[PDB]
Amino acid sequence: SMSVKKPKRDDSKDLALCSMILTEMETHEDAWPFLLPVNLKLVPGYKKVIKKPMDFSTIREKLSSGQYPNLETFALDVRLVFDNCETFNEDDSDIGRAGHNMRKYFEKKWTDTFK
Repeated sequence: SMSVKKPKRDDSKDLALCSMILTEMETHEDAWPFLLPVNLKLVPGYKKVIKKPMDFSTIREKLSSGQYPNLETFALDVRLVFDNCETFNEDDSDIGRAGHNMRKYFEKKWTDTFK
């Protein structure tokens, strides 16, 4: 509250660390469905159904240009990628499986780096 602050958790390396995590996700072999934005002209249903499209390239641009105010808004966009993937893709598809694997991979790096 006013003039009453919890101790300062050091956030000065968060940008660098989110960038390392993102690099690791970019280079994972199962990242291929997620590297670029889904082509809304060429994928029937996607535009109407997926209200907030997100992909790794779009996160990288946002990260590079100061558009994440803190590490939680970064994690929200990463999870949005996988939540979108589960909305549109069957669990038993190559893309569906890719998204489960990547979400697992992310959440471990997230815990190991910050928790």
